[PDB]
Amino acid sequence: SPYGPEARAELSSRLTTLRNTLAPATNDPRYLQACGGEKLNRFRDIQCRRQTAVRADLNANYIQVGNTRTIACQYPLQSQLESHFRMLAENRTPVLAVLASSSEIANQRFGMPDYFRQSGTYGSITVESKMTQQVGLGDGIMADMYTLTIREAGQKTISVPVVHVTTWPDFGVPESEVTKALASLVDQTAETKRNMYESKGSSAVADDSKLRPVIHCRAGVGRTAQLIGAMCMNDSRNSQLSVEDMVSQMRVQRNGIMVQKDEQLDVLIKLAEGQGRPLLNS
Ligand code: VO4
Repeated sequence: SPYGPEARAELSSRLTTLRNTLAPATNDPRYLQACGGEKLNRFRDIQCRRQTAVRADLNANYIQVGNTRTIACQYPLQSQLESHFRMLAENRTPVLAVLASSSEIANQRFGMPDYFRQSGTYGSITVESKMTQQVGLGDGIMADMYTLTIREAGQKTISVPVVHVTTWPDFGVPESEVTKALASLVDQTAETKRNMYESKGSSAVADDSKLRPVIHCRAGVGRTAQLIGAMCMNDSRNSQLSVEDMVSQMRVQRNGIMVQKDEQLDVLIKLAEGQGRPLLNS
């Protein structure tokens, strides 16, 4: 009943209305607009809510789901890499979770620069990538981890832990289990790094706009929203937050596409069912 087909149909009805109406119109004042013709959105229809935008030249949003604070973004365009690295450093990013598969990144047709597995120079910023551990998430899925060290003359040097999920599981219980293991790994990695900053007395600890996990896949709305939803269910502070709440919050704070596919919503429903967490608001 509470997780039966009637409730799931009602959830989908509410979310569909929200999506359709959050759809961007041309020059929509709700969404960040490209500057003077320079491409901003990787996908024309997948835009960036202006009032929560992190930087004026990235497709990237501050998201707070219940009490859980993150950044969700698209895979940066080649032209955006310097700005993307500056975002990562200024945020004191405690974990960067890349959910785009290795095969996608490799496909040059997709224009996804291999920016966290190779060292490089991007304008004024230099980046060193060192591969660290490899963590199995179940069902043959592997998380390759890295430390990204971001240097820029005059700026504090910042190292960012990276969790890269190299392939994605098949729908069903395997994907719900991998998602749970991924959220645990991303949360754990962020807590370890945030603790380091706290032990140093970093002022970043007092700034709720900083120390946010950064999550992206290709467009930052599918696997990215699924992971964010899974992470907010791991947060002890989010008791009674409904699936309707968390998806509505991701959509108002990034775009109407957050949780793009029925199968991604079904993962969230299954995780919520496992907790006795409500699907709908009463
Ligand atoms: O690269 V994603 O917004 O399709 O899961």
